[PDB]
Amino acid sequence: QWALEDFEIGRPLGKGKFGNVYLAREKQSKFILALKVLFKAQLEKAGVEHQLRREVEIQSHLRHPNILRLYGYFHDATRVYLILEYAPLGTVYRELQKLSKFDEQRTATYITELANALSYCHSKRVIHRDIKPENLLLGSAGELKIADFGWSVHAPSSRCGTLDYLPPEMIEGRMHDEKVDLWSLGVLCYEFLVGKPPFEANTYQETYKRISRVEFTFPDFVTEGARDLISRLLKHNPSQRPMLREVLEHPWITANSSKP
Ligand SMILES: Nc1ncnc2c1ncn2[C@@H]1O[C@H](COP(=O)(O)OP(=O)(O)OP(=O)(O)O)[C@@H](O)[C@H]1O
Ligand SMILES: O=C(O)c1cc(-c2cccc(F)c2)nc2ccccc12
Ligand SMILES: [Mg+2]
Ligand SMILES: [Mg+2]
Repeated sequence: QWALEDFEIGRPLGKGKFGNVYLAREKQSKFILALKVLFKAQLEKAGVEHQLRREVEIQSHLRHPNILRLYGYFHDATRVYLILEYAPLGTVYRELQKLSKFDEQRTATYITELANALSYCHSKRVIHRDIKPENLLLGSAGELKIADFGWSVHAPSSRCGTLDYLPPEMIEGRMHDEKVDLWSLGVLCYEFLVGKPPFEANTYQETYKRISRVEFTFPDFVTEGARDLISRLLKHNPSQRPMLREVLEHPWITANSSKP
């Protein structure tokens, strides 16, 4: 259905572990899109060909204003091509670098959109397991959009990078469910307000200890409504974390998030 012939390749949009993302335009419709390239050599050597097919199937069946659309895909003699929706405002990661911290309005709005998207994700019983600011893009009106889906799967499961966003049941090799995403939401909220995630360390081996113990402290400026929600999401026992409906209705979310 799709071949590389059908697009014109603009500038690079970012580097992934297995290749680049380029700006691109469909020649006959003039549609603007992002076109992720992955190299088959490196995909074979790493052994993720089947894992990538799992990402591609889960993502093409999702449609939500805060999930990044996958339109299609194709491959050739040496590479695989994912045709993704183009997010014109870049990543949340670069927004943090430029501003250092976020105010409570931006944070509570981002947490809302994140929780909405993860609610829909769970209704199709999909778990993302890897929401990093690296993987949260921003639409042309500033809306938050989840991307990647590289390490995502169906609940439950038990299948690299930094430990920082992984919950304790995952880093301990144990079995994990849909509350993996609730711990992740707690980590982002912290990082959005503070400028660094709550378990950062300069070594992998200490981030392990600090996640496992849940050893973290708030600085002065974090108001008590935000300490309340974060502490309720960063709980070693998965069952003691709330569900997304409680998050969407937390007094701190409602007072600071923007309206529908
Ligand atoms: N649709 C897009 N629009 C703009 N920038 C993007 C888009 N998709 C990705 N990027 C940028 O390119 C980078 C790499 O993309 P991505 O995270 O999807 O690759 P990856 O992490 O290597 O995926 P994989 O799990 O398959 O190895 C991102 O960190 C982001 O900065
Ligand atoms: O055997 C293949 O031709 C092949 C196909 C694909 C591929 C094609 C469509 C979708 C998708 F997710 C992956 N990925 C690969 C990765 C490494 C080595 C070979 C391949
Ligand atoms: Mg094959
Ligand atoms: Mg990524």
